[PDB]
Amino acid sequence: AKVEVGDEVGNFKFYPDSITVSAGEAVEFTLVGETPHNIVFDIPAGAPGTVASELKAASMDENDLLSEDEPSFKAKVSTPGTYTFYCTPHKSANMKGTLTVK
Ligand SMILES: [Cu+]
Repeated sequence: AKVEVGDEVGNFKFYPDSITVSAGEAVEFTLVGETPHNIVFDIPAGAPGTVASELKAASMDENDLLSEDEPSFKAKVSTPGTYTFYCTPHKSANMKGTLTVK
């Protein structure tokens, strides 16, 4: 799957903000526009350790941004379920999305 992170106009949005993948299918998040963004998965209170580890590995560090230099990031989630992700700098600006893994 592919997700666009941001746009050329400066909106704090993922495009699309909902995607469905098959287990093992990578999601490639690629920056669009000049505004830096990142992507980090929410880890539910509740999630088993294996799922928490998957989600951490599928997340950028909060000290990391996509740029024209490093334009993309690839996330792989094996556990079927629905997951929410967000952008660290624009988290409060409601820059978020969902991933369903079949
Ligand atoms: Cu952002």
